[PDB]
Amino acid sequence: SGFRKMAFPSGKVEGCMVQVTCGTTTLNGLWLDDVVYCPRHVICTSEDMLNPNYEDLLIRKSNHNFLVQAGNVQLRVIGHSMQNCVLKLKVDTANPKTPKYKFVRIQPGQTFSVLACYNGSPSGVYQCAMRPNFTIKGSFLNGSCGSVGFNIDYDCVSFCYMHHMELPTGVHAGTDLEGNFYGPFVDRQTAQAAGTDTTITVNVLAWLYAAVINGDRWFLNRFTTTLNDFNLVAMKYNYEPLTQDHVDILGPLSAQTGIAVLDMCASLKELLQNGMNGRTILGSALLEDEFTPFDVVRQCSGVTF
Amino acid sequence: SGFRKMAFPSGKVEGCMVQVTCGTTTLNGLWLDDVVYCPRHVICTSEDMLNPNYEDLLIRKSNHNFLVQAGNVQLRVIGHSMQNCVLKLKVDTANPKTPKYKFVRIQPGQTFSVLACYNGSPSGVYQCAMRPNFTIKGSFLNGSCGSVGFNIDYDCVSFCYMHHMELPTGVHAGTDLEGNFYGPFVDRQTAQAAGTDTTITVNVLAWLYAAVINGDRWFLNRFTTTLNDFNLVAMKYNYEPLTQDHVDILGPLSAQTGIAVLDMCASLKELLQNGMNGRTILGSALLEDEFTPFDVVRQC
Ligand SMILES: CS(=O)(=O)c1ccc2cncc(NC(=O)[C@@H]3CCOc4ccc(Cl)cc43)c2c1
Ligand SMILES: CS(=O)(=O)c1ccc2cncc(NC(=O)[C@@H]3CCOc4ccc(Cl)cc43)c2c1
Repeated sequence: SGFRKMAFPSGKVEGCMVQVTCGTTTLNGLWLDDVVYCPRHVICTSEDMLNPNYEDLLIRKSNHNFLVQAGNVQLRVIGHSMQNCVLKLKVDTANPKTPKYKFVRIQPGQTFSVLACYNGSPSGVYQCAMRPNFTIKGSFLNGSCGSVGFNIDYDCVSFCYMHHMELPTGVHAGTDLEGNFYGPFVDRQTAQAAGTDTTITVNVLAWLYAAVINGDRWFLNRFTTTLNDFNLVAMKYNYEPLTQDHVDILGPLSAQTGIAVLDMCASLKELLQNGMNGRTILGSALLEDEFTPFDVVRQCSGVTF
Repeated sequence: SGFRKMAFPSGKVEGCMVQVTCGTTTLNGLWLDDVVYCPRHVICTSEDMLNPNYEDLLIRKSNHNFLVQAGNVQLRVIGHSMQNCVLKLKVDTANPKTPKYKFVRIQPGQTFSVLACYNGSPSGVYQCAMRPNFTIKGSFLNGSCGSVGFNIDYDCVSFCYMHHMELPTGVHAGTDLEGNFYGPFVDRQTAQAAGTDTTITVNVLAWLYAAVINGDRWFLNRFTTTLNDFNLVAMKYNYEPLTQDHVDILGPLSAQTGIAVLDMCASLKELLQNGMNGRTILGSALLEDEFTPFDVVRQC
């Protein structure tokens, strides 16, 4: 029993974290095989961040300008190239701790674990979701750039995020491992704001199923709804539309609990229109949307890595 | 900016997780140097649930009865001894991935990371607090016994918890790494119940300081309170008494935010009386008590 926000074990990723120093900037790098991946803004000064020409700044750099440190061992940079907003530093040594990995770009609503690092050293692991406005509500201080987001599927690490910046509201913006930003963000010091966020509906439903599996049933009702009528209510309350794909994905949880997805949607509709009335669900007075249906099945069944 | 429930990176502990099988029972072991630590109840049969005599059950065991598996490699048990509720299996190989470590017994209110494991394999990491009633609100299924709780403040792993059992309310009880249970619990299936839980007051205050550091101030007020008046109010909402030790511990956060502890206590009294009125604090509609003052300073 119990339901916690749970991250993947971070060991496979900890063995890849390195410190990248370029001039006065120090941030984190991801060392996989003989390449160190890090945010391209490591080559910027304070003025170079205001209006940057990264091709021009990079051409002026030499391999010895990049100081890569893996623990207390300095790695030798033998090449450098840029792929979108990520800098790739070719090193003379393949990381012996390189796990089986893939670079995957995730969709909003998908969750992943973040290994927050400072000076190439892991300091914390937490779970979060890619918000529908493409920001993440992370926990990052100065020096955390280059920290990565990942999932594990069997023994393969899927790297899905690299930290680049903090927006004025305190939320975070970053890229996939190919350097493509999630959201309409740019890696420069300019006016940028996160769009109005919405609730990840399929994830709330998954968390309501996790609550039922854990013995919390007060919110269940005799009613059902059409998918279209539910989406009218969801639009009203700044909730993401629920698709037939989401209904299908929730199938196993629906079969296990005996509560059809549209039956759980009618419970969610009542919670949205009436609130919790002083009650909690899984120790929360708000509807939680950072657990996907796969996370709920993984935690309530005990899948290992 | 931002404030998340954050666990320590689990890599140093993952390299210590092994599977321990004894008869029909399989659970997790912690492999440090040449010793595998695990709950002694791994030696219990179906008839030794209510009143096991662990000394008697253990004397009947031989080293080859314990099957220890580290990955796809079977370790050879060359000795076995019991220390309180923990079984120590001497193995013929020192774990090459043994980190720098310590065994520390924690106090209620203290937080730690849990590396939940099944069959010696890590499946997830989450952050817990030792509740004032000495239980933990974990997420554990059957097979999670032997999963450990730890802190990794700089380089060294401090092991503070080993999972042993789930109480009827779905909360969890376990021991420190010396086999001493936290709470009045025993490793028997005899009727046991967690006492009435209370809120870790010093941790709620620490989290209110974290919210102020992060820009939230709506809950602040112009009032202060005596420590005694705060305790008289707080105990009516099942909050733990706030001691002078707790007031002192909150000193640095008080200095950093400019809000005296007793001033923040008056905000907490007001929140308890009024609720949040549709507002949130750090993305939460409830007062969070699983962040210590040390966690808040660490994360901010
Ligand atoms: C308040 S601070 O010390 O600037 C700070 C605090 C927490 C922080 C948490 N994650 C990242 C930070 N860095 C940034 O966002 C850099 C600082 C300058 O502004 C930009 C603008 C664009 C880009 Cl691509 C990067 C940055 C953080 C920076
Ligand atoms: C209901 S279950 O499948 O037995 C179960 C479910 C979740 C569980 C989550 N953590 C631990 C479990 N194990 C226990 O509590 C064992 C079996 C039951 O009785 C005792 C009594 C004393 C001790 Cl020291 C251990 C146990 C769990 C056991």
